[PDB]
Amino acid sequence: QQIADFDKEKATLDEADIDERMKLAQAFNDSLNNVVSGDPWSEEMKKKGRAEYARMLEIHERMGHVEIPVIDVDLPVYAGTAEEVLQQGAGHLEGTSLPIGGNSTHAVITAHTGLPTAKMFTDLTKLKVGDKFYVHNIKEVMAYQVDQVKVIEPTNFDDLLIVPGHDYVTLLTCTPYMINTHRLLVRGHRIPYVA
Repeated sequence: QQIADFDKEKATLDEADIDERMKLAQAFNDSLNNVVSGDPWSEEMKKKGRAEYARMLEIHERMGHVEIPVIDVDLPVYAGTAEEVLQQGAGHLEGTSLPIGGNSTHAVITAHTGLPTAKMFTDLTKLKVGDKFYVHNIKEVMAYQVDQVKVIEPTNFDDLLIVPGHDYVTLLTCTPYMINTHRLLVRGHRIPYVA
């Protein structure tokens, strides 16, 4: 329904509408203030208001979905990382690039581990270097290949920032499983894709 709704509606968008929206998204990325908003699981971040910064990419509030076939994940992605968003799917980390790719871009997509009700990113620990994931947006599907998995403390954002000369997406969750004192970062680099 959620992902289904996005793909169906995506298919109905006029190409000129997509062109306008992508212009706005590109401009946002090109001028990005690349400073990580905060640790999504902190009280200050959980209680954040609605996020409006990605409206150009949104169909019914969803800016796309993240598909990880090897662990049977396909989650809608919403703007920001407020508690309500992470209850519903994945959240885009404000301060990171919008998920439209390009050289010198780094988008971070966040979701829970260990929610009793929905698996979300629980199986991120199963991912291996070389595994693929796919980021769907209003324009296209982008392929990424995992090249680095690491564990960090929650307020260390160094590995979440743009690396000049690379096109990265990092999938972010809490770790270890059922301990949650740290964060797991699964980073992929962009690879060619033809649907």
